[PDB]
Amino acid sequence: RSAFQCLQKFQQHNKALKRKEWTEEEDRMLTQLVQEMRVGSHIPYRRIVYYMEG
DNA sequence: TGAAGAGAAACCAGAGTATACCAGTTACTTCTGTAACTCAATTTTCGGGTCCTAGTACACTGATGG
Repeated sequence: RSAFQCLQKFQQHNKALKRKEWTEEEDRMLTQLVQEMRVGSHIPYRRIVYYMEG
């Protein structure tokens, strides 16, 4: 196998990749981010994520 | 009085003979390039579109299950 394939399978079957549980600090971060990058009813979550960690 | 040849009327292949193609070459032309202006016809080439089928991202929906 390649190192890339092994890492790829590990990630695609990892469980600590995402955080899977919300914290109040993370909620404040999400709210501050959404209020900054809304343009209306348009909330680009793919642009928002890249400031949310995990 | 037959014998060993003498003569005679048939076939039969073959060697010149007769064709039968089949190349073997001498002049005698055109056709190049360059130049030029002309104009139209035609081609090439060339950057960009154009349409189309097939995925792709992405926010949301709609359950779903523990």
